[PDB]
Amino acid sequence: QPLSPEKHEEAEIAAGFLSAMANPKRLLILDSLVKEEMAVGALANKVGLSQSALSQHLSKLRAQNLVSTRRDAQTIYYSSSSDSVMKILGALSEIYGA
Amino acid sequence: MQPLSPEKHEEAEIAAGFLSAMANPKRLLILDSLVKEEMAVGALANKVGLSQSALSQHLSKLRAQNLVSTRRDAQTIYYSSSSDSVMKILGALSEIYG
Repeated sequence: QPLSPEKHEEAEIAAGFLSAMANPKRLLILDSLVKEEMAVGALANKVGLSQSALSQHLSKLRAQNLVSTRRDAQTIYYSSSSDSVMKILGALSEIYGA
Repeated sequence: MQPLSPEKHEEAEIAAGFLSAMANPKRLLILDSLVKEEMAVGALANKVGLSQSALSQHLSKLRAQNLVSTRRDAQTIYYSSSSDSVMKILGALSEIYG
């Protein structure tokens, strides 16, 4: 007996989310954004990558609804209050140590 | 301030490698099924709705991250997963998505 189409569709959603997290740079970004607010520059900095790129990851992270934004003048501050991201980071924390 | 240490980058690389092994819908269905049930390659391919080519591919990627165990009885290889990591991530996903 094959798996229902529902579990097939759920596997697609879950894998979409995990795909958003299954990148080292994105992992570092989400770590940083979970523990503090950052303007895009400082963030590109802490994770040690360039901003064409940092925009790269922020876009894929926004696609999975994993980050929040706030705007002061024309400066955007990113953060993450995602329960999903926090649960996965918790899991990884337990797997690899905190 | 201080960009992230090289060690946190290497930890992110490992963690992301693991998540990458899991960040595929087919691999999620496979690991869900294999936790913690022995299945032969044929039955697994039928359960996950795959041909032996894709299943071979997926299983190879799962073995690369040490996520599955095998046992051989004569002419049959039986697959399972007793991975603590896989179980923690599946637990998280269960709680995230119901």
